[PDB]
Amino acid sequence: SSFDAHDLDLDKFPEVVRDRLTQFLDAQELTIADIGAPVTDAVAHLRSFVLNGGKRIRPLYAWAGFLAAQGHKNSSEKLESVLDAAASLEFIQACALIHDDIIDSFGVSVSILAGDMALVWAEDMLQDSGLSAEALARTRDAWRGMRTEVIGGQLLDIYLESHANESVELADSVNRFKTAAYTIARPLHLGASIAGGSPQLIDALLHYGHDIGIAFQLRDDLLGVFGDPAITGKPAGDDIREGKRTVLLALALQRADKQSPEAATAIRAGVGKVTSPEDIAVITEHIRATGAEEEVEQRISQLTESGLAHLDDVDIPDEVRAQLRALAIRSTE
Amino acid sequence: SSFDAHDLDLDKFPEVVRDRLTQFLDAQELTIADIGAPVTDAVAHLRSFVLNGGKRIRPLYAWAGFLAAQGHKNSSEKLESVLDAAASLEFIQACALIHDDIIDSFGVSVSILAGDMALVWAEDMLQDSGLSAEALARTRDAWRGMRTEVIGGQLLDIYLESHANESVELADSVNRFKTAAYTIARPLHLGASIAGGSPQLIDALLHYGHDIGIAFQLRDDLLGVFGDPAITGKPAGDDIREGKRTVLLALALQRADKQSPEAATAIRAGVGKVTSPEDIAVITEHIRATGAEEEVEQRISQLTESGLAHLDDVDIPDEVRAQLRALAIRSTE
Repeated sequence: SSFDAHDLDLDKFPEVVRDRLTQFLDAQELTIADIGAPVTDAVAHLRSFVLNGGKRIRPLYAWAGFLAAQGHKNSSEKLESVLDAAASLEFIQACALIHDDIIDSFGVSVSILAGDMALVWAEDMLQDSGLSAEALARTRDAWRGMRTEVIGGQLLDIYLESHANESVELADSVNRFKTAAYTIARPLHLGASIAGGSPQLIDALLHYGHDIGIAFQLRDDLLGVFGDPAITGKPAGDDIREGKRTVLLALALQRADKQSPEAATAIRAGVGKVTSPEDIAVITEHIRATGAEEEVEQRISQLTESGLAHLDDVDIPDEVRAQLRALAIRSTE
Repeated sequence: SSFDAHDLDLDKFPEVVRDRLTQFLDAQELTIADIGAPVTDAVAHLRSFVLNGGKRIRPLYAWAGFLAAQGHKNSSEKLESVLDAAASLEFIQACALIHDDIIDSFGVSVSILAGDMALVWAEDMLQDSGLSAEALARTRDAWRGMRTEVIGGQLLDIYLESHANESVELADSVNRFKTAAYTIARPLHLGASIAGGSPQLIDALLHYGHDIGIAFQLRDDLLGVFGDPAITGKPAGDDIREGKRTVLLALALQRADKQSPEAATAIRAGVGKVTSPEDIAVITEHIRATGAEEEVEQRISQLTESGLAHLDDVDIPDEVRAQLRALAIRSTE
């Protein structure tokens, strides 16, 4: 744990997060073993899942929020406690991915309960972090907001998929709550609250997180259709096969209805129903021909520009600002 | 909220719990509405589920633990905060029932996320209760223990059902963690910790909760086979139809293997696989003929006696002791 406590290192931070998560998971072993070997076996699977992949973007943003607020001075909280608070976000994400996997498709029984274990341990990892009572109290707004917002965002998303709903507005809401609040804005808010950040600083970070978080989901939607598996780690056009209700898809249908009824029909008939690479590609080319991809790219550009501008609105240490800009640019390109 | 703050009223307490839960649910409406109408619709369903049934046994035990420790004196915590801490247990239980319903059998998607919302709101209702920092800190052991124990207990139970496992010992473990820790011992512990209860008092309550909690599950197992639907609110022998891996069933198979291979075979072939009342009844009579029901009844008697005896081991206000005895007797008969 000898890293620079005043500077933001994007590339090495995930290593620190994995260390904190390792320590926490190790500490649960005896209690789990007192219950029984099959529970040890289930938690081993959760442990592998939590430790063995993830970009750690959410703890990274919490850490950046702490550094942005903590300025050139010393917060009185223990460094280890701050890092554990940041890292606890990985357990929320583990639950989200495990539960979303069941939703987008017993191992189902073990998965539901493993996800629930991850969610209770996210809370424990925060409450047992060693943050002071005062710091814990300051976490409430961001932590209460984040967890209601992400689950509320997922509920809205489930509805769109189940009702094959084509509202651009509703897809926007999903992006605001399921992604932007959850992934960027509230982690920044959490880290800044731990550091005792001012309302002005928190406001600037929350605006950045709102704009960059939406742009990040839009980029992710474009990659889920047009990106190479080498970049996405899923088969090409997975989002077509899965029937995701994206802003890209809503805009493609809006436009195709005006340009080619045959094309609009083929997209409607195909999304979330086709399987073969060939069928996926044909729907994808119909989407591209609508012009919707460029409209999404324009939104990403606009949001990236406005999110970055929000950082100039308050004083943030130079190095932290630089890294928040770099993180945004990597996230959205 | 004008009830007696020093006495335990078993019959009226659930009304108070419903009031606290109502207030909490009302307070989430605006935030949920800012996300979207379908999220309001999902939470409406969760609201009905939480408000419109439940015995409230867990908040009742938390309250009894508080009263047992608080003695003839005044805790400095606000009454409303204590009651909200007690009531937050209903959200844990809501998640447990919603998730267990999916496990024992999209509406599946909405159910998973509704359960997750209940679990995050259990935590919020506790952390936002207005308990002092000191009281919150005291809650950690009981609250950390309870949530890991109940999920760990459920994981072990899933394993027994999936592996059609017949260990009496493993069924015992499930009862200790999924029921006794979760339903009685840890709620008592939580309430006592809020009141600043001594280690001696907490020890007596935890022993009571361990013994009475196991006896309660054993009684529930007998009712799930031999009880009238008027008492259980499920069809007769539901536990046979569902294939529950009970201590009753493990002991019935242990014995039948020695008494009637034909009978042991019929029980093995039938549990969790038969459907008709007639088929259920035939398996049930095979179970009764083994003598296992009397062996379970003896265990209930023994545990009820030892759990009650634990209350005489420390000083508890007379009225609280009386009601803890009555609660145990109702729970286990």
